[PDB]
Amino acid sequence: VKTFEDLFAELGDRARTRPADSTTVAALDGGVHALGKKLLEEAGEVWLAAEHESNDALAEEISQLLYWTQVLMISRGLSLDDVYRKL
Amino acid sequence: VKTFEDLFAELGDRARTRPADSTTVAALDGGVHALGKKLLEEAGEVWLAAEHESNDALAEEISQLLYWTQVLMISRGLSLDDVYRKL
Repeated sequence: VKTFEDLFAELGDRARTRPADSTTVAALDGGVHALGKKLLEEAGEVWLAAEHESNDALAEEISQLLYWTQVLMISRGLSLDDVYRKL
Repeated sequence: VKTFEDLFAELGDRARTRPADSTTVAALDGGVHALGKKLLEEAGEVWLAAEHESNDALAEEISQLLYWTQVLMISRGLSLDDVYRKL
């Protein structure tokens, strides 16, 4: 993945076409409450790695946080531009 | 801002030139413990907005979470590639 926007396109595609094999689809189907839960937990994990783990370890956790953030966006029907206009 | 990548370049520029007027610069200087705390707190505010606020308010909180995520990246010396390669 080369951009934040490439990831979003890919996740949106999963949301649309609903591949049976997709953990993304399951997560969307699990609903917003569970998505917020996951996002928060991952924030904690990012903090843990920020203080105690290697760059590689932190990059991994940050990548997961970004993932859940975009899944959350999709579940509430937010576009990239909806967020991008606020940055 | 036309990207996550635009913002990251902007924040890197602030880290490089250290403009006196920037709250970003103060955040960088305070170190990683305060940054993780801010990130976790924002993750909470994202969850609050996901369950109980309008798309516009949610987009706002998400913009802030992404800001704090990038500031953390810059603090620890992670590149976009470092994160994206794990996506």
